[PDB]
Amino acid sequence: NKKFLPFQQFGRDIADTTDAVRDPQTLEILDITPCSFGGVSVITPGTNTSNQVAVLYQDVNCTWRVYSTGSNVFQTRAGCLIGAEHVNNSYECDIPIGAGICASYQTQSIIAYTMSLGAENSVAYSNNSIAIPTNFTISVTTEILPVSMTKTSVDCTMYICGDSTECSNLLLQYGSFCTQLNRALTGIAVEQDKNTQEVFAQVKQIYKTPPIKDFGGFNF
Amino acid sequence: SVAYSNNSIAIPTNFTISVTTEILPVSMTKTSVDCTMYICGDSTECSNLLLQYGSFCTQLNRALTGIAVEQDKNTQEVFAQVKQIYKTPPIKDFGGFNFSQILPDPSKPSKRSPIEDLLFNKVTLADAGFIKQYGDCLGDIAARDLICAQKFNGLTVLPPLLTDEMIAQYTSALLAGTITSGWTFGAGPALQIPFPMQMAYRFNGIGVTQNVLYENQKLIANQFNSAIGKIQDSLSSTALGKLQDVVNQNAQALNTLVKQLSSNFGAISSVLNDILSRLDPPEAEVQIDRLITGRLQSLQTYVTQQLIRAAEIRASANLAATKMSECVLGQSKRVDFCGKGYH
Amino acid sequence: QMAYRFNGIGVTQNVLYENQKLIANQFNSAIGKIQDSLSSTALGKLQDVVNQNAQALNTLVKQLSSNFGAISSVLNDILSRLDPPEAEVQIDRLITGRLQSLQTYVTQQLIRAAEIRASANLAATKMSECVLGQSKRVDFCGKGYHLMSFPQSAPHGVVFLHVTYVPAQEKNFTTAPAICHDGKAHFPREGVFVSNGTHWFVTQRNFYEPQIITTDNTFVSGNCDVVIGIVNNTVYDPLQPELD
Ligand SMILES: *[C@@H]1O[C@H](CO)[C@@H](O[C@@H]2O[C@H](CO)[C@@H](O)[C@H](O)[C@H]2NC(C)=O)[C@H](O)[C@H]1NC(C)=O
Ligand SMILES: *[C@@H]1O[C@H](CO)[C@@H](O[C@@H]2O[C@H](CO)[C@@H](O)[C@H](O)[C@H]2NC(C)=O)[C@H](O)[C@H]1NC(C)=O
Ligand SMILES: *[C@@H]1O[C@H](CO)[C@@H](O[C@@H]2O[C@H](CO)[C@@H](O)[C@H](O)[C@H]2NC(C)=O)[C@H](O)[C@H]1NC(C)=O
Ligand SMILES: *[C@@H]1O[C@H](CO)[C@@H](O[C@@H]2O[C@H](CO)[C@@H](O)[C@H](O)[C@H]2NC(C)=O)[C@H](O)[C@H]1NC(C)=O
Ligand SMILES: *[C@@H]1O[C@H](CO)[C@@H](O[C@@H]2O[C@H](CO)[C@@H](O)[C@H](O)[C@H]2NC(C)=O)[C@H](O)[C@H]1NC(C)=O
Ligand SMILES: *[C@@H]1O[C@H](CO)[C@@H](O[C@@H]2O[C@H](CO)[C@@H](O)[C@H](O)[C@H]2NC(C)=O)[C@H](O)[C@H]1NC(C)=O
Ligand SMILES: *[C@@H]1O[C@H](CO)[C@@H](O[C@@H]2O[C@H](CO)[C@@H](O)[C@H](O)[C@H]2NC(C)=O)[C@H](O)[C@H]1NC(C)=O
Ligand SMILES: *[C@@H]1O[C@H](CO)[C@@H](O[C@@H]2O[C@H](CO)[C@@H](O)[C@H](O)[C@H]2NC(C)=O)[C@H](O)[C@H]1NC(C)=O
Ligand SMILES: *[C@@H]1O[C@H](CO)[C@@H](O)[C@H](O)[C@H]1NC(C)=O
Ligand SMILES: *[C@@H]1O[C@H](CO)[C@@H](O)[C@H](O)[C@H]1NC(C)=O
Ligand SMILES: *[C@@H]1O[C@H](CO)[C@@H](O)[C@H](O)[C@H]1NC(C)=O
Ligand SMILES: *[C@@H]1O[C@H](CO)[C@@H](O)[C@H](O)[C@H]1NC(C)=O
Repeated sequence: NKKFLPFQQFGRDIADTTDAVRDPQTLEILDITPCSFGGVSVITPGTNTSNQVAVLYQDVNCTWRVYSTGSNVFQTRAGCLIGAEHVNNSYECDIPIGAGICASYQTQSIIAYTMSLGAENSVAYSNNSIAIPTNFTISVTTEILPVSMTKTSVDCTMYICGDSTECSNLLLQYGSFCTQLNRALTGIAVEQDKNTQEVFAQVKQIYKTPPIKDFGGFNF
Repeated sequence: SVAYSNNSIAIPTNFTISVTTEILPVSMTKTSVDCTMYICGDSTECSNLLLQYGSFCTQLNRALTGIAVEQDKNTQEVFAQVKQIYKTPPIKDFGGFNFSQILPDPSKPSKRSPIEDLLFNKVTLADAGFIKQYGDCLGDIAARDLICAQKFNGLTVLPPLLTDEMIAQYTSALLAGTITSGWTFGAGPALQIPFPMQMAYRFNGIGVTQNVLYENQKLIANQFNSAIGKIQDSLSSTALGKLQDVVNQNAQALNTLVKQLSSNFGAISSVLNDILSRLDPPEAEVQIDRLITGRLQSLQTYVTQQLIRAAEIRASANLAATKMSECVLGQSKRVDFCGKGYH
Repeated sequence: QMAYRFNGIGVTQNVLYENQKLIANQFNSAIGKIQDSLSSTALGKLQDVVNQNAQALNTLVKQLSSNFGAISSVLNDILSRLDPPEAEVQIDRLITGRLQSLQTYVTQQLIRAAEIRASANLAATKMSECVLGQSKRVDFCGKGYHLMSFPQSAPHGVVFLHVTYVPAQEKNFTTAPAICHDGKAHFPREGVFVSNGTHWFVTQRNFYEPQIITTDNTFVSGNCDVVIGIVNNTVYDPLQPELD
């Protein structure tokens, strides 16, 4: 529907790509739209257990631009999932498809379902009722936190030029860059030691446990 | 000026129950980029010449996938503290306290509270859904709808794993647990307790005796209801800038990437079709390489800024999760951590 | 020390001084269970650091096969069959490409180092608040009421064994906010009013330990006309038997 002026032949968008073109014989305006469109994802349960896959087409509304149609076509808010069977149950998420849908390798085939948030529960609120425990449990849980990473150093001359003397001579125009890289790496390297010292060196007195292991029944 | 003296004190005779809002971003949009379609498009010669930067493109996609998984991890950490979906009883007798503005409304297609709906209607996203068909924008609609313009260049937005309905269910479960059991559901088996008694306990947490509430229950309930209504009105009147900024920055970055395709980068033209037509392969390779280098550097810049923004959002989400665990699942003694005053 | 930490979470020390054997057995069993839960299955958060660093170095090595727009990716093949004046262009292309690769690696390392520094600061705060003391922050040193923590050394990280208090075996009781005896409203000092159906008692919140309502257990404020859910009971004064 664009109306070109008589002196114009091509049309360009904000990316400078050609969008509208006038046919030089019929003098009608035509639009150019790319042929490729839409995202594609593959869901695999691991190649060491099965070869079967399911493909999720994120720009298709199945109610097509698909590689193959097969069977078990299921529509989700994240796209059209082909190669997986829909179930009405609800389990914990195993492979995240998206938009509340997850996938798993159950009974073999690939199945898709709506993830369950957890067991439904209700607390009996009353105006004059309270719940007070009569017993207790002492539980121990693990919490793992990284503290440091590997310290690395880089030599530009050896990485870029190797033993090439001509390249090494040509590299003298970029020495500030290597100074900067080595400075950053040295900062990282000293920061890791600072991290370890901060986390573990809170106390500077090495207390020792005595041979009297009588802790009242607690065994450490 | 404080009239200081060594034998004078000021002790209050009254109090105010105030409600304040605090906004914290938790996540950002998950994006992915197709190197071939962005740098080259449908150009076979450019696609063949791009095979010298495969490790770079794999690195970009790895970083973007890491960010995408990280966003889901942040949302799960913030909202999935409890794995039991508590429901509020039909007995709405909370001793005079009214939670109708923070409890779900069954008259809506979703199960959102009034205030939640008011918040949802005050933040404008860029993708009304995540299914934009090829036939939906075919023709002059392209290069006019920014989402279609981005998609034609390989810039895709991936949907969140947890939908808004599930997030609302999580929030409703948290609210029901708090108003039905106090802070006991965050440490073990949930134990029921009346809400007056819970508020008396939480008064005891700030150094004021429980008989004050047990004697001023009606006044405190009226003040709480009025404060909730005032919060609703102040939200309706005025903003969610911290949440709008995330979507604005993501959209601006994607549109900047789209617009950056008009740069020559030192070539004779910025369009591969004009380079390929009227130039023969060996001398069009120079221009194609220049364009490839420029566009790959642009993608690197976008990925780096996305990583920095993702780190900032991770900090915000960690703070939000800590604040949830310490103010919603319990009572905080930290000054100015869960509002101004005694929490 | 265990009795003190019990007092820190709102449970009196006599509970532990009476159940010491049970608590000791439970703690030993919990340590044995974490032994097995670690032996059988993972330390992914710590393996990820070494995996990412190794992958970054490996991909830096692998990116030496990129032409970067040159006719070959090996400086020896460029320098042989090309004289300096026209080999300088290819060498410059390769230098620019490899410099960009190094800069990208440095940027990713800086971002990862910032993330690891945040983790290390969190670990330092966690140690200072859970190992060197007892934290009242909810869900900071584990799920439940925090008792203590034990740090363990791990490759490129720290591992905490959080000892927590998790209540169990709850029971139903009837409650009331106040008891008024002689026209005066009595409220509990450090407990809650409960009833097994016929008699009224005051007990601590985290453990069922009923006691008789006396003048030491409660305090007086007002009459029987202000509070809403008041119920009637006798409050035993431990002075009449002492004068009788
Ligand atoms: C795929 O397309 C169908 C229609 O072709 C969509 O179904 C419609 O959804 C709207 C949303 O409000 C309803 O008002 C219509 O009544 C629906 N029509 C039918 C026939 O069901 C469907 O929503 C699309 N898929 C997605 C993920 O949006
Ligand atoms: C305290 O007693 C109440 C009943 O007076 C319990 O609440 C009921 O629990 C049953 C469990 O089978 C449910 O079927 C009812 O729907 C609940 N509602 C009622 C009638 O209150 C409550 O569970 C008891 N407390 C505890 C901790 O179990
Ligand atoms: C509190 O729980 C503990 C264990 O969780 C109970 O101890 C058990 O009691 C049974 C009953 O005789 C014994 O058979 C077990 O051997 C005990 N376990 C241990 C580890 O000693 C305890 O009885 C419970 N207390 C109450 C009041 O119910
Ligand atoms: C403290 O308890 C630990 C529990 O692990 C004891 O260590 C071993 O426990 C197993 C299980 O009962 C026994 O079969 C082993 O024989 C124990 N080790 C040894 C060397 O005997 C540990 O022995 C206990 N310490 C004390 C002083 O009783
Ligand atoms: C809690 O507040 C809501 C309003 O925020 C109350 O709902 C209104 O109640 C009034 C008085 O009966 C009616 O005139 C309105 O039609 C109700 N609708 C609205 C505006 O929500 C609700 O009644 C309050 N809770 C209780 C227990 O009274
Ligand atoms: C403490 O403050 C509250 C509110 O700030 C006072 O309650 C108000 O009292 C006036 C006059 O009696 C009423 O018009 C208002 O409606 C009341 N407010 C509410 C929310 O109901 C209360 O009187 C003050 N008490 C003292 C001792 O000063
Ligand atoms: C509730 O607890 C009271 C505790 O006083 C029980 O009353 C006593 O019960 C014992 C035996 O159960 C008797 O020997 C006492 O004479 C009773 N009175 C007193 C003052 O101790 C009462 O039986 C309990 N009720 C229920 C239903 O368990
Ligand atoms: C709780 O006890 C009080 C006093 O023991 C009761 O107060 C009575 O109130 C009525 C009418 O208000 C008077 O006619 C009586 O004379 C009062 N009692 C006394 C001893 O003076 C109150 O009714 C009791 N509450 C319940 C629920 O039984
Ligand atoms: C995966 O397959 C490999 C080789 O087939 C095998 O060695 C490995 O044990 C498998 N993994 C599992 C979890 O079975
Ligand atoms: C699932 O439940 C729906 C309810 O509408 C029903 O139509 C359908 O037959 C059931 N089976 C599956 C797995 O879809
Ligand atoms: C529960 O309801 C009863 C009667 O409706 C009332 O007397 C009592 O005060 C209510 N409970 C609370 C905590 O207000
Ligand atoms: C230490 O020994 C005494 C008696 O010898 C005992 O009563 C006490 O419980 C022991 N200490 C501990 C911690 O068990």
